[PDB]
Amino acid sequence: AVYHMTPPSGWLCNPQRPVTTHGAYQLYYLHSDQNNGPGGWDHASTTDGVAFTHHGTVMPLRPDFPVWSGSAVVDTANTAGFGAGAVVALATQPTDGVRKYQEQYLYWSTDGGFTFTALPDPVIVNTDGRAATTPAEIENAEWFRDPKIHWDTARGEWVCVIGRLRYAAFYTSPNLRDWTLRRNFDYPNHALGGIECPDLFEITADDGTRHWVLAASMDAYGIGLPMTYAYWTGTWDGEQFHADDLTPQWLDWGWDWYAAVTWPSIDAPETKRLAIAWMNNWKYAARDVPTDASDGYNGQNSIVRELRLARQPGGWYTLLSTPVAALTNYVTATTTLPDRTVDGSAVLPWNGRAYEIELDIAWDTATNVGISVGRSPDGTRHTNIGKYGADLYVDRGPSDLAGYSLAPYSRAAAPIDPGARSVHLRILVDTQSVEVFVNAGHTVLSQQVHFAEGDTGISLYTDGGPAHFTGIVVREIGQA
Ligand SMILES: OC[C@H]1O[C@@](CO)(OC[C@H]2O[C@](O)(CO)[C@@H](O)[C@@H]2O)[C@@H](O)[C@@H]1O
Ligand SMILES: OC[C@H]1O[C@@](CO)(OC[C@H]2O[C@](O)(CO)[C@@H](O)[C@@H]2O)[C@@H](O)[C@@H]1O
Repeated sequence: AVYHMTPPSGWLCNPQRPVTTHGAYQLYYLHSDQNNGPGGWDHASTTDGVAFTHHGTVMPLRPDFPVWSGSAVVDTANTAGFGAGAVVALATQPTDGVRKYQEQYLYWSTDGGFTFTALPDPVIVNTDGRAATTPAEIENAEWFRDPKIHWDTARGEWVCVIGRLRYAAFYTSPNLRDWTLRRNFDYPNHALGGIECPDLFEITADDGTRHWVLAASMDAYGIGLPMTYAYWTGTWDGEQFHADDLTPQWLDWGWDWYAAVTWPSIDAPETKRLAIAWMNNWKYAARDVPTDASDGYNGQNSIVRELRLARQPGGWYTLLSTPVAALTNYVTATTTLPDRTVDGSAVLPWNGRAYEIELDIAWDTATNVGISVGRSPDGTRHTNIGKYGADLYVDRGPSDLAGYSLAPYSRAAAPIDPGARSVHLRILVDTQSVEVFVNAGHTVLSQQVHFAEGDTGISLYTDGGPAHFTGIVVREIGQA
């Protein structure tokens, strides 16, 4: 991967929300030496959100005692008692290796998050676990993970959300150590997802109003929805979360954008947040990928995106995504191709493996318009990005790789006004991925695609009528 974060070696999994220390963002992520094997927390720094510097393991796997997801905060006021500016983290671990005992362990660092010391006693015990007996109770006790910590400025205390089976739990605390149980957050459509890696934060919209957001990784495949990240805007009063609407909004419509996390940007912490996700899906994550045999590592994170909250008519709010601004500094060549009308198919005179392509498509009678990336000259391999019906689709089907096939999860789609007769597309292509930012970024589709060495072409296509392809610009992205 040219511009996507990958581990030096081993298995990459869930990223942990970054903390800001030493002028950079400190990213943590689950790492294991074996694919989908037991592991812990590794460390990587980044100052711009594009290039990362790996520092190795910081919260190691212990004998039959792995480290799962959680989060970390900079105890600036020294409320935890480990010192002013101490980086305090909570992480779920299966006590005694017992899954039904998975609970929250605290770790703290005095050097900005580079080395952590462990507090032996869990700060939030899995009481249900020890009482669980029925097959229903133990299943519940086996889903009490991923603590996301947030400082509630209004009440002056810490609030923490934990993912449970088809619901989320809340706890408050004045010192990150002693937690008081609050009311749960329930939602109607359980066919959505069971809440893993929940997110909790406050953000200011373009109209100046403050809002809370509760989100989480879901699995809504069964009902035709994504298996990525969904959020509910609302408010937290210190005892329970009030969603403005119980039907959540999605942040990505692609196949691979799981365990996503968000963090405040250094330059505008209240209005602009950064986000990054693990580009993988559990439907097939536990397996060997091309990079394993060629480089000994498995997994990459998505590009870092910027998030902002925009007011909508009717008084509701939605998030908007766009590639991290600094990516522009890694552009090594900018190629513009003349506008053109195509009726059927046409191959662009450009080839590459890591780049960003922007273009507009306007049509009338055409029922299908689109662009194909990673096109092999033998004409057999390619990934299709286009508009059909009410779908803005990304079909990685013709890019399936022998022995690493992603079937049947080939065609991802985001909703788009079927009445639209034009659309703007910003597409990021890298050696093992495709990320499509549609229009103004309200809808994004992220997916891993196993491109071959010769999958470097690009072609345009329409079905049922001509389409005008304009503003075509291709930006080659480099290592630095
Ligand atoms: O079975 C889960 C279901 O039960 C409710 C209450 O009706 O809460 C269960 C849950 O609340 C705790 O006390 C705290 O999170 C847990 O210990 C207990 O399992 C629902 O909210 C939930 O959907
Ligand atoms: O290569 C372009 C050509 O392929 C067709 C069908 O053979 O469409 C491909 C493309 O459209 C969808 O079916 C829309 O849902 C995608 O899933 C699929 O990738 C032609 O329409 C097009 O001209």
